[PDB]
Amino acid sequence: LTEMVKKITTMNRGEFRQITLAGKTTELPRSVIEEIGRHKRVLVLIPLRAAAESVYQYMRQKHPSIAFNLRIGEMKEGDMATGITYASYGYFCQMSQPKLRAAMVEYSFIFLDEYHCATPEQLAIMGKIHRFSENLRVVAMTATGQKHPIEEFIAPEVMKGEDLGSEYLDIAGLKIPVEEMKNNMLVFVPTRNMAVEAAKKLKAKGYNSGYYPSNLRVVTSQSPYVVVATNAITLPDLDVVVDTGLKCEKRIRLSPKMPFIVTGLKRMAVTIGEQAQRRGRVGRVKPGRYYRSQETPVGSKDYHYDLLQAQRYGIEDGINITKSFREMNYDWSLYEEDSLMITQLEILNNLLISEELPMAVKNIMARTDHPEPIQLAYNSYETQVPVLFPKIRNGEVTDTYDNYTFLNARKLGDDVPPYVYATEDEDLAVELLGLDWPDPGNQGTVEAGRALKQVVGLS
Repeated sequence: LTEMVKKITTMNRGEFRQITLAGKTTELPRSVIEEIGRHKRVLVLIPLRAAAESVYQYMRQKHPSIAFNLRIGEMKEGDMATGITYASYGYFCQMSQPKLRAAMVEYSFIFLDEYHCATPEQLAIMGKIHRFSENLRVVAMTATGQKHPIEEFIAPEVMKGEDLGSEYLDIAGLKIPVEEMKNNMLVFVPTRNMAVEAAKKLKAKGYNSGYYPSNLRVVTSQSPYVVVATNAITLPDLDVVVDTGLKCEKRIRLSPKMPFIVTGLKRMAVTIGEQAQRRGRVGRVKPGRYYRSQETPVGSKDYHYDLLQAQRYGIEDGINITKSFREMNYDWSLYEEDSLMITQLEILNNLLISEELPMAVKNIMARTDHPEPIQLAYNSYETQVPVLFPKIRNGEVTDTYDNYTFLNARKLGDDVPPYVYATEDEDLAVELLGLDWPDPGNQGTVEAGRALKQVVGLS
């Protein structure tokens, strides 16, 4: 739209704008560049590398009159490319704060696409560029298809040992009318284990069930079908959706007792948006039915675990990513905030960067397949030796261990390490084995804990 372009094109350096109107990532920057001029540099940040590639490919074909650039690999030295530059946020994560600023200042406009995804690279770049925001023109964009009526239902929860008539059946803990099994059903469940258990039970009852891609084609090719899936992106002639309203997602637990940081998957409610995408699977080609649990959706994505992961990208430059997030969010108002949480996270982020990271640790983090390398960085403040904790199966300690590369790790044994950062399954092992986590062993960790106690107190 013309008015929006006029508004963005008149922005002065140091200004920020938030847009919701869904052309977006394609037609909005295109219109802006045609207005500002073809030779002016315009940057469009996209979360996924493959997504950035897709747009670049599409746009260069569609508009030959405008120049397009793709930035998803290695750093282009002295990059001065003229058209619209489509880049991943991770592309800019490679650069030092001075280098990043030098690069960023050259673009006339910077477009932040799909900021609601809140990936660690995304959170780090937003916080980092905001540091020199006075020098930029930043535009944050978001998009926050039913052709037939959707009938909505609240399915009651099936109680343990409840005897449903010949009229109802258990669909992932929800009481669904049996007459619904004559239709094409999609069931949303939080876990992979539940998708398999729900599918296998329905198959045993005689239903054409499958779980979640080529091995679903055998199910979906015959109707009626029932497909049990976790949060996903074919499903022909879909009639009904059964939504558990739940998802499995990483979460953080902050405490003044060490380990101060505890992370892992936890079952939680989906967001309003997620629920809308789940209900949106029906009413597209024919009428639909949507059965939801009594579970209330949350308003927004919990970015805390990703914020903690983002902190890594500020280590080399000695930047506190949480402080940067907070300062940025104040000016830009993109995300909801939990002030106690951000405070705690900032106290720990100061610890993370309080000292130069040991070369040994720096080198392990670079090469390891370990899913949370930041754990190594935080723990370096107390220990240099990574510890292999026994794996938890069902709710019991086993003799299985995760084998991550380049760790030079040691088995837990009876020796609990002084971890600053632990996983839910590491903490569980400690408790199940009747062992205790050590208390802070140095001024740094001691004061960090004292500061944490203090905040939870004034909370």
